[PDB]
Amino acid sequence: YNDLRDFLTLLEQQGELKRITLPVDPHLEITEIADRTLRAGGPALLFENPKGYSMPVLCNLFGTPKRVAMGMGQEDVSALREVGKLLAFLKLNMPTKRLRGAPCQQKIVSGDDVDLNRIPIMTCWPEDAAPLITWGLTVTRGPHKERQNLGIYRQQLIGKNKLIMRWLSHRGGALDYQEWCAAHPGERFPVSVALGADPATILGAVTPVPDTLSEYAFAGLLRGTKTEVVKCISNDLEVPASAEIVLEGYIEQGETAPEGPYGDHTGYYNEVDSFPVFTVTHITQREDAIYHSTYTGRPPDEPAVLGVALNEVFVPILQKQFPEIVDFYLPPEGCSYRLAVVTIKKQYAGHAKRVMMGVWSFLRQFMYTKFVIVCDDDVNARDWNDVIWAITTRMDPARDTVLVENTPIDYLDFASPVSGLGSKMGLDATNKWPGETQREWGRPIKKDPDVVAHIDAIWDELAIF
Amino acid sequence: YNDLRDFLTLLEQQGELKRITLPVDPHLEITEIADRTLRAGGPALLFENPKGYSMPVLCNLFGTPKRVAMGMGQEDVSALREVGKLLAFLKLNMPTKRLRGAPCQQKIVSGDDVDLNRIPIMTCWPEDAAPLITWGLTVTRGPHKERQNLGIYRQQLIGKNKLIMRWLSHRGGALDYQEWCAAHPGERFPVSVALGADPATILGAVTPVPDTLSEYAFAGLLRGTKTEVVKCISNDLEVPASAEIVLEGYIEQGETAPEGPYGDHTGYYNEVDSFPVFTVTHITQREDAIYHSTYTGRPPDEPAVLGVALNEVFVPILQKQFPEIVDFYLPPEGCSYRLAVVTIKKQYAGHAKRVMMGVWSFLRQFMYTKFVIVCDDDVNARDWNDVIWAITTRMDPARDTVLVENTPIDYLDFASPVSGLGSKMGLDATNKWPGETQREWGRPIKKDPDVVAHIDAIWDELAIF
Ligand SMILES: Cc1cc2c3c(c1C)C(C)(C)C[C@@H](S(=O)(=O)O)N3c1c([nH]c(=O)[nH]c1=O)N2C[C@H](O)[C@H](O)[C@H](O)COP(=O)(O)O
Ligand SMILES: Cc1cc2c3c(c1C)C(C)(C)C[C@@H](S(=O)(=O)O)N3c1c([nH]c(=O)[nH]c1=O)N2C[C@H](O)[C@H](O)[C@H](O)COP(=O)(O)O
Ligand SMILES: [Mn+2]
Ligand SMILES: [Mn+2]
Ligand code: NA
Ligand code: NA
Repeated sequence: YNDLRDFLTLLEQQGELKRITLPVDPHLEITEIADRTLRAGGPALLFENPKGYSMPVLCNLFGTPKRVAMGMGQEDVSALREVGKLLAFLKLNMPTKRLRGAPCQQKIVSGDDVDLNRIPIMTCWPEDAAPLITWGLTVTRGPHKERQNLGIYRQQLIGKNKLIMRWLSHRGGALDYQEWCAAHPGERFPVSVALGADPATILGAVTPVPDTLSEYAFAGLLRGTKTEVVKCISNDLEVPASAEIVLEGYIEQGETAPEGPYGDHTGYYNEVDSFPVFTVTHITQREDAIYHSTYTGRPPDEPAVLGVALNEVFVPILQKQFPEIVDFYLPPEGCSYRLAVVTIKKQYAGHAKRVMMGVWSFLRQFMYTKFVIVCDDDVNARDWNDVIWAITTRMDPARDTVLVENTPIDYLDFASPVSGLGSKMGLDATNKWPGETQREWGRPIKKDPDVVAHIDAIWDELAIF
Repeated sequence: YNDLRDFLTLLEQQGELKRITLPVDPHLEITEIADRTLRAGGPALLFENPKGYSMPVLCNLFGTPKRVAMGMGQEDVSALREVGKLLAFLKLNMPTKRLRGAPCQQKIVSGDDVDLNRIPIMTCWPEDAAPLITWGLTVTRGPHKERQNLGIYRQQLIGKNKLIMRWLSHRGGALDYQEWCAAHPGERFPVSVALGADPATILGAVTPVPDTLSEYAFAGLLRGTKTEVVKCISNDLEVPASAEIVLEGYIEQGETAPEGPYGDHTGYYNEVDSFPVFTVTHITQREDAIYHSTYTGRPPDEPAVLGVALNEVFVPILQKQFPEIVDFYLPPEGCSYRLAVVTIKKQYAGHAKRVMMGVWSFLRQFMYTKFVIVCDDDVNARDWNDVIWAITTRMDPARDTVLVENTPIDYLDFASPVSGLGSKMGLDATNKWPGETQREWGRPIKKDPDVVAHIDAIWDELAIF
């Protein structure tokens, strides 16, 4: 049973983890280093000497697709499709295995001794409001079901023992709190946050499994074995046994604070807004604890790399429903969800429009996708050279562009004319069939597969690079 | 194990079947009688004295929703939802049970003795080209899988032993033939047609189960027990053992004939077009055989009543995917598939547009739906009084109407500007939320549920009708 430390050791053995011994400030400096590293496809980073703290800081953990795959016990990135086929069936789901004691409760501090300032929480960007916890697995139960939800919600530092809990309103945690409030007026909402759990639990948390299902159960499937957990000290929630740090506490009903501004995955600052305050009553950690952090900003960043790997998970679920779809890609440059390229084997006139509507309606994660480009299967959706080629040789813009007004949009997307409402554009860049055009359509250049394969065979020997 | 005769007996016991002893021509007259009957919600009809023939003619079998439900061993129409929940799982599927001999092979004629003119095939409308077989279960195998498909394809009489097989190109039968042609050039394609099988097999044939699955397997689930079949005399296809008449034969490759014109379910004549010729080498029947027929025309007709009952089957499959959908209805007046009314519990601004796109993309049977009206849950989708009310009080036409051009359309729909391509219109007739309007939206009149229930209780006693 591999905890996070075992994963770091595996990475180090493979030249995928660098230990930095120079002094580096968690205030801005770590982010700059991680950003350059991620942008060059470099390793994960363990800062052994954060200025002013004793606890090392781990970041860029999932900065490459490879390391995301490795984190689910797979060799490489195309095994994620198989995990998609699995995620299909969940639309006896294995419980947690509760241990009696756990490394994450080796050192405990509570009440007045709680001081989040001892932790090397990072400040990512110059106009961010305060240090920000970015890799916390927040654990919650609602009043109506037993399911334990895990989500990653950014958490601003506002005191020795107070964090702001920034869950957006459709999240498991947020819905649990909302229901708790209705069902138990004025009663404190217990919550716990785990930092540095095992990679399967972390990845399970971020995968959009249905609200009905504990993210712990999914992590179990990725791992091959039940998720090892421990009961929290001050509530009935369970956290991963191997976690490096655990924060336990509650939300006082009605207590809120102005959150931000903070730089986002879109590359802009979010403006101030109100979210609940999480009061921390306990902090439990391992001996020699490691603090796991990250940053979001202009893409690409670690979340976006995560999000490309998790798109591979969705391809099979889309293909079950639309078997005409050969590939489906959300470029990290499009802020991970705002633009999709879809390639199909077109079977009839107007086919592309059915596929656009399918992307905009079938799965909720794509409901806010503003641009959808549809192409034939002779295009590689992951290469702008092919996609722009297809756009500029197979479209008449007015004929082949679909615009739909007054559709749901992310309320933080400031480019829509009104908060929560905007338009969508689909580009039909498929070959046009009789009926769709009265011209003689061009015959595209296809490569000889025998020549392709032969050159694959001698590629390394040719040694051009 | 209930064959068709057992079903007719059940209907007769319940005042749901009328035997007509007067002489009635299968040329036009039966259709006129059945049409008036169906339009008044009357019984199924057994014409014991068809002018010029000895074999009784059964029609309007499924002319009411009740009789469709009865035909699946259920009390009434809301049990069809449960069959939808079942049809979901199919996206060990029980085989057929093959008997050694069967009532449908009591009387056999083959080769030169085959004479389809002895059968009281109906001519439905005055400008129809020739008598037309309308309730044949066509049975086919393809070369690549073992699955036996069942479909209802209209069949024009063109000789003592020749019928035209009018399968449209996306049908199981048509795809099987097409593949047979590629895989075995010039070899005859064996085919068999069963008339008057048991209701579960008939309904199973018409239900859109995936191409991968034999319609026999589905009939088995509806029935509770494996479908009883018999091997055909001149091929390896199996037909239902209780069938009244079976036609066996083949399609000669390249043999085609001009089909039609024939009146359609749209209320217009289809123009002439070419389809394959089915050469009949055998006709097998029961002693005292009954000929099962129907007609299509301006709706409503029997197919359309079938199609409303089978929509109840889809509601659950839509609700699995879009749990916001409260009801989903395709009016028979809209030619059964061209217009949908959908009611939702709206949860955010722009929600209606996601639902429209879902109807146009999720299931293939709704891919050609040209109009989609979306409303809130205080509307009964089945009552034009509520739907028009919603349209005229909750829409600004230019703001709330979505038009999409160049989408797939039925090639027989002559109203689209080009064959196979046309536009779609969605009407967002939901209550508009802040963001979608800056006005003060009206507060609708809701009834008191206690008053409703009280009046339900005394309704019969009040005796107004
Ligand atoms: C991996 C990750 C994810 C997330 C986030 C972050 C990371 C690293 C951080 C904290 C760095 C950045 C923000 S941000 O991308 O919104 O700017 N963050 C985040 C947020 N979801 C959310 O509601 N608030 C958040 O604050 N998301 C997404 C969220 O955690 C994810 O959608 C979960 O699957 C939601 O789980 P459920 O609530 O559906 O169970
Ligand atoms: C119940 C019924 C159905 C059908 C039909 C008829 C009836 C009575 C008749 C013969 C009266 C009328 C025509 S019509 O509605 O197209 O005008 N008919 C029919 C036709 N499907 C088809 O390809 N050709 C047809 O000729 N359909 C629909 C088809 O049989 C149905 O879609 C099956 O589910 C197709 O099965 P698969 O090929 O998908 O396995
Ligand atoms: Mn969840
Ligand atoms: Mn079929
Ligand atoms: Na989650
Ligand atoms: Na069928």
